[PDB]
Amino acid sequence: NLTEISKKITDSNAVLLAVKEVEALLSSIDELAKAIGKKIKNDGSLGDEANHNESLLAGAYTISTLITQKLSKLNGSEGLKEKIAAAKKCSEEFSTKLKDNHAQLGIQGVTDENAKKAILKANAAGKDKGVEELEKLSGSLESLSKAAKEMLANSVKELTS
Amino acid sequence: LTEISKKITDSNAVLLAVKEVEALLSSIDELAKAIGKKIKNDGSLGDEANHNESLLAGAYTISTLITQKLSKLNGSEGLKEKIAAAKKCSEEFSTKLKDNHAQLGIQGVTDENAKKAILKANAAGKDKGVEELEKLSGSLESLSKAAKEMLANSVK
Repeated sequence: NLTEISKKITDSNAVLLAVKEVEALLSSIDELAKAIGKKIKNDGSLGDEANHNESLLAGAYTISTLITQKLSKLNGSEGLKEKIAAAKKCSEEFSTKLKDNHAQLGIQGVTDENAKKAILKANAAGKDKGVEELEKLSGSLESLSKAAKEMLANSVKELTS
Repeated sequence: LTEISKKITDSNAVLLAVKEVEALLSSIDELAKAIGKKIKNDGSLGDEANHNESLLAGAYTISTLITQKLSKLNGSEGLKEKIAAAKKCSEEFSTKLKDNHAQLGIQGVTDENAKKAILKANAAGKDKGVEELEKLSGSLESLSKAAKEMLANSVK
């Protein structure tokens, strides 16, 4: 029956698209981390302008709460409920850790070093102001993403049996 | 059924890249709301004006991620031209940001100039990047409709 398969595909694709939106929000924070202590140069490269990171981190913070918000609305019956919940828990822990470090992350003149302990994956100087939570959230959304992609693959495969 | 199987497969992948590019644009909208702001103990944003240079560098590096995602999107006939158009718009957006480095790449980037670069519908003007951002957003909307329409005609 082609109709049953047609709905299976559209529903699997819709869940994948919803998950990939959250993972792209996460990937944008990785892009923000590249800009810590940087300014745009005339030639398109980045140059140093150190320790003015507060509004960059403020942007990273509201993206992180947008991640939690979008994950809170995903409740289908497909079977990803436990992977979704694990990602939402990680997203809350990341936002709470940022907010909890406002004395270094929410002042005029936030330093490069403190910003990197918040959003730079694999930061060498430490991970105590958000990075550990960011890495876990990243892995949690990536697991979910691969899982929803494999569901879409198996639904599209049913077209030919 | 053969025709439809390809159209589903080709439209899904384009939809995938587009929705992830649109999420990157939503991240730039969050950056725009954070202009001149800092984090507070309760999660709200408080005012701390005119230090937007790394925020703008962050928007800029996102804009190059958008272009790279669009440049490797290698789609089917009937979507290829809308892909190429979106790629061109994303390039014009990054170019306009860098061309305005005299206001956007200095120590102490002002709230006013940051808003003319990344805040959609900024009241004082759109002359440092917003016009290109609005055009890129419209170009992605055209592409999204065309690819989602192929999936619909495919469910026939």
